[PDB]
Amino acid sequence: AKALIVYGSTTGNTEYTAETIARELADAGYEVDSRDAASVEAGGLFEGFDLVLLGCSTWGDDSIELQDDFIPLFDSLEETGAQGRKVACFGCGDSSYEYFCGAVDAIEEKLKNLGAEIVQDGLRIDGDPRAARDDIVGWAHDVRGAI
Ligand SMILES: Cc1cc2nc3c(=O)[nH]c(=O)nc-3n(C[C@H](O)[C@H](O)[C@H](O)COP(=O)(O)O)c2cc1C
Repeated sequence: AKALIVYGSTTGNTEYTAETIARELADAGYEVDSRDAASVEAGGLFEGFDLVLLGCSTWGDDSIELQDDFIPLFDSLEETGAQGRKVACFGCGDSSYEYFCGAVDAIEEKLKNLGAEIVQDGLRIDGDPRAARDDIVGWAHDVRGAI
């Protein structure tokens, strides 16, 4: 299986998150292509991949904004090829906020309307992903046992 991981990380939390998952997938024998949203190019980005993992942090106070590097991809997700594609989402936030990880909820909803298959509900990290380390290892394990 070949997987694409694309992440949008401001203070590298979600970045750290993306690495933990990749290691997980690689150890399992997956081929893993990992890309920072900052440089990705949206059209057919998902083509030739058996699994597409998408990560993004939640920002904003009383509004939900998506991590900055991510926006442009988010805007161009219909150019992707997400139709019939096997996807899962992840991201870091803080529960103290009104829309916890609301950026996760978004990417999900969008994926869903484009026609992707949502293999697993989103990993929503509250806090330092470094302290949720095990939760991550496990979600990755659960995503794989769902393809
Ligand atoms: C000013 C700003 C506003 C934030 N807004 C949101 C919020 O609306 N929802 C949420 O769950 N997290 C909120 N968070 C927290 C970030 O998502 C969080 O600090 C996260 O770990 C950043 O991850 P990243 O480094 O990958 O970009 C906010 C953090 C700050 C500093």
